[PDB]
Amino acid sequence: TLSILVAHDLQRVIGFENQLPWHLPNDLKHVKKLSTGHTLVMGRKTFESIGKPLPNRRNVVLTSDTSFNVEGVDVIHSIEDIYQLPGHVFIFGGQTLYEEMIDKVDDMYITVIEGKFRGDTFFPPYTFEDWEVASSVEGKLDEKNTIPHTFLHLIRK
Ligand SMILES: NC(=O)c1ccc[n+]([C@@H]2O[C@H](COP(=O)([O-])OP(=O)(O)OC[C@H]3O[C@@H](n4cnc5c(N)ncnc54)[C@H](OP(=O)(O)O)[C@@H]3O)[C@@H](O)[C@H]2O)c1
Ligand SMILES: COc1cc(Cc2cnc(N)nc2N)cc(OC)c1OC
Repeated sequence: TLSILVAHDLQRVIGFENQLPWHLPNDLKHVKKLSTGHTLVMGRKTFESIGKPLPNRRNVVLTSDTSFNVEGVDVIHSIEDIYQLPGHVFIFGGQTLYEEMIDKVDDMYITVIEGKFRGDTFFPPYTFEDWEVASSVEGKLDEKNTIPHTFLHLIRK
């Protein structure tokens, strides 16, 4: 099982200046719940942004840099390496990885952030022509979590 795991806004912004544009504790809990006990594949910049590997799952960083050898992180050097990892693999970002993988994955877990953020990094356009909504769940709003948001599980048709 290969899946995309992404949050993006109404214009498919995912990133600004190597961080998430929004503060949304609930999306990160969503991420924790989905990926715990499984495998994340991410690009180097995304990892640097996050600093350390997420506890309680396999962290895999795709990078060209032969000197990368960080404790708790496995490194891969080619996309083709992804297909050799066992178990449930989530493509974790960023833009380059989504572009390379979106035609390849079984499904996508997308948080739609119902807002318009200033961004420098984007999720690629897709159609629901190609993707079936297996589920759509409204995020609940509170004072911790103030941006409307929807969790989609999409499966390739
Ligand atoms: N909203 C979300 O769900 C979400 C999730 C993740 C990240 N983000 C955001 O996305 C942005 C970062 O994305 P980004 O696209 O700029 O960078 P990125 O995907 O985090 O990392 C790009 C780097 O990954 C490595 N890489 C990618 N494809 C490769 C390949 N085929 N072979 C070898 N190495 C490869 C390269 O590392 P080297 O240059 O070291 O070789 C490349 O420079 C940030 O703003 C971040 O906050 C958002
Ligand atoms: C869990 O913390 C982070 C997670 C992510 C990636 C990410 C965040 N949300 C969703 N829905 N999918 C993703 N792939 C990206 C981050 O920074 C760029 C994080 O730290 C702030």
